[PDB]
Amino acid sequence: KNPKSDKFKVKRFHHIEFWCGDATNVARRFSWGLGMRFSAKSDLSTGNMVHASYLLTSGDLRFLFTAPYSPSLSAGEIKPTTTASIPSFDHGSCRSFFSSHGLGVRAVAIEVEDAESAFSISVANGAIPSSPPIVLNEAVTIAEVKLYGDVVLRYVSYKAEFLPGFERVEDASSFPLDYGIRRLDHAVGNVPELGPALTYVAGFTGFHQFAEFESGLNSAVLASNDEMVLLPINEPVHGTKRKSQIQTYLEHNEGAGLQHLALMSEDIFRTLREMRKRSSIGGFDFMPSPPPTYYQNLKKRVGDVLSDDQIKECEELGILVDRDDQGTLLQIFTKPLGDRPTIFIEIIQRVGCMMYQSGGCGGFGKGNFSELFKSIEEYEK
Amino acid sequence: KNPKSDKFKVKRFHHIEFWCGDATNVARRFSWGLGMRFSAKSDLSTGNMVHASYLLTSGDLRFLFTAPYSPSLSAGEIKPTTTASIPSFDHGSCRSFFSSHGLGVRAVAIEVEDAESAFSISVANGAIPSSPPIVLNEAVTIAEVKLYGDVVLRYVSYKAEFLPGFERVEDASSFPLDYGIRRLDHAVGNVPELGPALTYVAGFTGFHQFAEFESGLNSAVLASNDEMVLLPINEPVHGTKRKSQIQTYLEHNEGAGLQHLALMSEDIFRTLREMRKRSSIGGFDFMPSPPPTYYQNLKKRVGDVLSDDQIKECEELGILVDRDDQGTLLQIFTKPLGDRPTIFIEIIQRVGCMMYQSGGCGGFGKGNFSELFKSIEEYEK
Ligand SMILES: Cc1c(C(=O)C2=C(O)CCCC2=O)ccc2c1c(=O)n(Cc1ccc(F)cc1)c(=O)n2C
Ligand SMILES: Cc1c(C(=O)C2=C(O)CCCC2=O)ccc2c1c(=O)n(Cc1ccc(F)cc1)c(=O)n2C
Ligand SMILES: [Co+2]
Ligand SMILES: [Co+2]
Repeated sequence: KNPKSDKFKVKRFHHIEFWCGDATNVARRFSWGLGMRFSAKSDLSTGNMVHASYLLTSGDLRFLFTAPYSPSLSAGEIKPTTTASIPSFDHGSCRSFFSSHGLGVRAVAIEVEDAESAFSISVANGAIPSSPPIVLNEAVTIAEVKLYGDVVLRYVSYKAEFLPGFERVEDASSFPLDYGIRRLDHAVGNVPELGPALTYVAGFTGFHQFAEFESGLNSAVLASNDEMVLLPINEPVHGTKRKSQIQTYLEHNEGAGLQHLALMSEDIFRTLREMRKRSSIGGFDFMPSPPPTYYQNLKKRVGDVLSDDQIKECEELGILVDRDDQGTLLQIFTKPLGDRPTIFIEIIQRVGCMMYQSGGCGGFGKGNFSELFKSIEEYEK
Repeated sequence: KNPKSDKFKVKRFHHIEFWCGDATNVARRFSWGLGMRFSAKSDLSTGNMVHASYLLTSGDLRFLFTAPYSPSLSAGEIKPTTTASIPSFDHGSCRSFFSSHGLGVRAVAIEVEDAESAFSISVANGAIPSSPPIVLNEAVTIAEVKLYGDVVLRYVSYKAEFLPGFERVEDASSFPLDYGIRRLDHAVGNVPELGPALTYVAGFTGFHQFAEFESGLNSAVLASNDEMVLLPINEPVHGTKRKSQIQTYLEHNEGAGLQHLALMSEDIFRTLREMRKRSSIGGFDFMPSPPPTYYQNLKKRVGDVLSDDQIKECEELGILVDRDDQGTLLQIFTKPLGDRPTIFIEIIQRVGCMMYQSGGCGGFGKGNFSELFKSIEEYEK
């Protein structure tokens, strides 16, 4: 059931913004590790005396990395005279965010029909305002409300290239890397208490609970009208034998925040081949692969969707497979992106639910917790 | 003239420590860009609840990247019960350093005969103490004094692998990258006033002025007894037509700090080939190459040291060449390592002064300021 109760017109995920201490080094690491091209910049060379912001793109996926300059460079500015290209940016907020949480996602940005209306309706329905709507060069409107912890939901709307004040990157500085990643599939938060978090966000968005199907978590998924914007949220389950990874997150993150970004690939085999080649030369590491028991067990579960060669290719790359009543999910998880055991990335590809593909086809892989555990026990025997 | 006036026995440069916001991302970027292998770690997985520290090595060059965890992880600790592997580390100091200066060098570490003696003699001769001598596992002693700005000179001495509490890295996580870099040749500071900086450092070390031979700077070089530890210092020259890059440094860095690290290569051609291949895929960019006039002019200056093919190889890679009365210097400079126009790296190789090679053979390339300017003007004509 999808009651289509969005309180304003939402289109798709637009970008994800990381708040960094040094945007250059994080952006260069991410570019090489994920196969994303340098696409736009806003920094000293573009007249921005406030913050350095670098945009990476792969297909429709947009990662923004932002870090503050010394406040002394902009000490004479006021908001009416700012050289910042992102008017919501604040030196103190960014330094405090990074001190508290380390490297992580500050903003989950969605494109909407009218950011000023989305902001007004959201706040009228309980959203905690973070940054009021600001019109940039009479061309783009951006506004921000609190999502969870210190993460904001950012609304962006275009009258008719990223943001005014950003320059396209000189293609000599823009190597055309591409490992197959194409868009953001979902963005997941960790919170201490799931119920109040869901009530808050569904309250101000009108997002509905996405239909789904004892190890760590309780979760639920909020979805836009066409279920293309997907915001799962997790809470820990306390008192178990193996400590909940959600609770570990909350301890090392200093509270609620974004847990993982799931990036859709148009060819998950190629993406994982390319990412794994680079794991030890600057890129990203992956979680330990499941035992061969797990792949022997794949034949009985997905042998009608994947051939034996396709299954052994999953085994080569450590790919997990799960199944809905409608579609099949291929997924794999990186180790944490930075120093703290907090944020990580998921690579996914979905098969089925053809109409275009419907959002959330195959689910989110919750069935893979049990399957992984069983495979580990069976391999031990 | 070298009066050999060191007040304690100094051996060689030992390591350089960067203070970061996220040590993982900076270390991975640097590893790929410079061809340095992951060699040791001290972090949550080794029992360090205070800071994450990753060591990269290439030959004898050692780069350490350190970032603080949330203070909450170590809130119950006191210095006598610390899990930090570097006892001088302080959460507040590190966060304040990074807020003020951005990504940069906190410590220039030299190996000495006896770090406790070096510290005592240094402070008795005017050094401002930063961290007192601490003996680690009855095996290594480390102490720190102020060098300039918020940079410390770190003394390390070994009774008889990096530091106790660091673990060697599992070689599956240690890809054997190597682009030819072998050691730190010199480390350079920028200060507002050269005279007082020189008097201070030479005062407490006994380092002597290194013998040398109107665009930006005044500089001088302090050297150890065998002139293997080389610490140049620059001050700006104000009131010129083109603004001094030393003054730009001081403005964006919020004062004095480390300007550049010069890394000796055993094969500067191979190093630059490998680094330039990676500039746009996560590595480091280089300053704009000199005009062909500069390389046409090389024949008359170094045509007795380099063949025509060796000179055109310099032209392929943008390498600068300068000459002493004793030796020849090949050098090139990266663009700034991070967001701010502050710290950068120099790659160098020296030819001549064979006895082993004597330190500082060929100088530091100050003659290349004039040669670059002349080449630019001649190319314009
Ligand atoms: C994050 C994740 C998901 C996931 O995407 C997801 C959502 O999108 C929304 C609903 C809740 C949720 O969970 C699915 C399966 C995962 C993982 C995952 O993180 N891990 C990692 C892990 C490894 C060993 C260990 F001991 C503990 C955790 C998995 O193993 N599976 C199998
Ligand atoms: C840092 C450097 C050195 C150097 O190593 C050095 C020391 O070790 C100690 C003594 C002082 C000193 O300077 C030598 C030559 C350099 C540079 C350098 O930084 N640049 C970069 C530059 C480019 C364009 C522009 F407009 C301004 C600066 C150069 O061009 N040359 C030619
Ligand atoms: Co997921
Ligand atoms: Co130099």
